[PDB]
Amino acid sequence: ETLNGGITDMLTELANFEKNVSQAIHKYNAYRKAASVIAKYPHKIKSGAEAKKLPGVGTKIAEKIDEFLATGKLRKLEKIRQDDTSSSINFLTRVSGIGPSAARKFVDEGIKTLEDLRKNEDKLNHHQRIGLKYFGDFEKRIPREEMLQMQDIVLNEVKKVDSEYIATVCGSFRRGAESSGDMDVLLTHPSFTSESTKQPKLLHQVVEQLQKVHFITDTLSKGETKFMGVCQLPSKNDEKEYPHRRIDIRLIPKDQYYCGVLYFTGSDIFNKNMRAHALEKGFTINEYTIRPLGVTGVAGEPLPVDSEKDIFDYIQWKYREPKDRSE
DNA sequence: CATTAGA
DNA sequence: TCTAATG
Ligand SMILES: [Mn+2]
Ligand SMILES: [Mn+2]
Ligand SMILES: [Mn+2]
Repeated sequence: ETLNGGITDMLTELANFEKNVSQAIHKYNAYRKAASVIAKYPHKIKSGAEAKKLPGVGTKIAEKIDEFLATGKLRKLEKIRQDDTSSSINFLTRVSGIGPSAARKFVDEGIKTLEDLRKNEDKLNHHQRIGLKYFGDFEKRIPREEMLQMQDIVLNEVKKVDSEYIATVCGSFRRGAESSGDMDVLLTHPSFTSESTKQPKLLHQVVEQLQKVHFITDTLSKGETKFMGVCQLPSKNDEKEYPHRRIDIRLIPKDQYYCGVLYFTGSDIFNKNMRAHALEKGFTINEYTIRPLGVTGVAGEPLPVDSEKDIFDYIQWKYREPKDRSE
């Protein structure tokens, strides 16, 4: 957690690189497992040799560990850090729509900057086009303050369209968080579950609602169960307009809500931990359900859920307010 | 890890 | 169809 830090972070740097600037899936995969095992080890690594005893720790990485140990640095690391092309990739990459693939492609084409990308909006797609447009705003955080204002409106039309809806704005938001990166709306309806072969309109209806009113401003992607977009709070009585916000609404079979809800609400750790427990408690949890375990090794059969409580009751735990679902 | 775009 | 990008 800190005793083996530099080595971990170094490695991950090492790793993230092969994956992005290079196509080295494996090497990359390599650095990762190592970066992982080394992280687990209870002692201070004092030499490669030492590291080397480890699983996945080869001659290659160990060599790397020595240099870092020995001198507060690494050239390869230093060289990349400098590498304009490489740099370039990391950059283009913050463009929502922009992935390593495009990144490289763009690069090779000579498009290395924000401006470049502008100059050739043509060479970009709608997603990337939007991304382009709201680069600054997509990079900006979202004050809960807004989170509150946003939530409000959303719940408002949701309700207006059909009173039978159920929306929950999950994530860190839901978790108390002073700020968030985007808004996650979980969505369901009685008239939609496991078997009840859709009602795409279920989704449809709302986005359309949201739009009609000006909450939704763009479409990143709209599918029959997952919309992905951009929003903004009505820029008040002037002098102060609002930054463009990434928003995501999703349809869910009323029969799987709370799990999903539980789930997306995190924290990643909370979940893992709760989930770990459900194992002892003779259960199974995952993003959609909760199944009782059968000694044969495994088992099925989806226990009925109506609330975040059921799942809790199930595994006989303490109801954790989302506030304190931190871990 | 599943959904969406796109080509 | 596959391939990429988000989450
Ligand atoms: Mn070994
Ligand atoms: Mn990106
Ligand atoms: Mn998200």
